[PDB]
Amino acid sequence: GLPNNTASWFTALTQHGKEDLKFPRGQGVPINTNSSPDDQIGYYRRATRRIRGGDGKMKDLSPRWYFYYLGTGPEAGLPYGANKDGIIWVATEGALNTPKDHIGTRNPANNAAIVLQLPQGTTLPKGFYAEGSRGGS
Repeated sequence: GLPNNTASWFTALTQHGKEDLKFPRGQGVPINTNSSPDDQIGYYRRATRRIRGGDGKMKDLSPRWYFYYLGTGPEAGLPYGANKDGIIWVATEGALNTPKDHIGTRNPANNAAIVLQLPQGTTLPKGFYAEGSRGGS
């Protein structure tokens, strides 16, 4: 029912290889300081939009991998474990497998995305990077 104004609390990921992005159990989810450990769960979904180009004509921006808590975003209503092509299952140690509707997403007009930074020991997949951030370790 909500409007078409839902953004990812954190930055997105850009693909630069054949890999389709994949993380092991207990990894993948960025560090959230303004949130709980049981809420450190969700899934990644690719998004495609067209932004105004420099020459004036709108240009279709490349696809990016966005993350959002469970029960939120476009791919909302899918319980942990539910298979689905194009979607990745992420979860951190202690993260609870439940919908975080109470939290929801973060509107871009109201606020911006936070620099995505994985926890110590965790590393992004070969051929991928983080938007906004500078790197890792």
